[PDB]
Amino acid sequence: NQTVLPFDGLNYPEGLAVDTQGAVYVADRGNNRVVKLAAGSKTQTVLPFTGLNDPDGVAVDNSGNVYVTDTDNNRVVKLE
Amino acid sequence: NNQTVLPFDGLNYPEGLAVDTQGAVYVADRGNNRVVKLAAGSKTQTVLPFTGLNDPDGVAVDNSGNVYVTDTDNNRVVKL
Amino acid sequence: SNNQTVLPFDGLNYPEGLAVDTQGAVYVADRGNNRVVKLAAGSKTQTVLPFTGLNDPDGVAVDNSGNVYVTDTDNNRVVKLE
Repeated sequence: NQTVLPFDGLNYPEGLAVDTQGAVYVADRGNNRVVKLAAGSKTQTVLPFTGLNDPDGVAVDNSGNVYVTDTDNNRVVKLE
Repeated sequence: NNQTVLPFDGLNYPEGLAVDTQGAVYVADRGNNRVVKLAAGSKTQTVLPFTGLNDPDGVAVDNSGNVYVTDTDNNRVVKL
Repeated sequence: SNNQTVLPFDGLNYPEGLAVDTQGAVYVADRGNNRVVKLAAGSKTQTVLPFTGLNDPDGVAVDNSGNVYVTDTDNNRVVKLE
């Protein structure tokens, strides 16, 4: 059963992660942002990272912290 | 600290990968527009029955075994 | 709290994939340096994992047993450590 998740206006999405609650996180590379879609939701949320330049990878730990590879700034950023 | 090459076949620019709770490894074989899976101990990958992928980049797997992929060039996230 | 912090990795060069394990250690596919680097939570120490012969690795994953997996993209292969 293939389903398309109701994200909005993605622009070359690259990294993705899924947490224990079924929320899906996407490094929306072409929009320099990380978006999150809760399970069952139709409205995605742009997370409050700042200063990203072509973010590639996203990861989420067991306590809900979100990590992104900010590729063109050669750094890894954590949002708590 | 022993390195092993896993017995995937015919990969073309493999990009994202994920590993589930049972040790199965999922790979976004971007250059072949497919997602392949090698169960722990298996010798032959399976090709997951996604449709219409184009330069898929990221893969993730949730606790219930659902597989999520960033279909980059189609600006969408697909769930199996 | 939405506080943003830059993790104290050293010398990354176009980092791509990342993973976090159950202890909070962060693993990065440091693509431009053909290496995978690990930073334990709160540490000032990064560890270069003993993968060999990588070429532009892009993806990294870590399983519950601590085994580490990397897509060695330009070598068209997936390698496992442990």
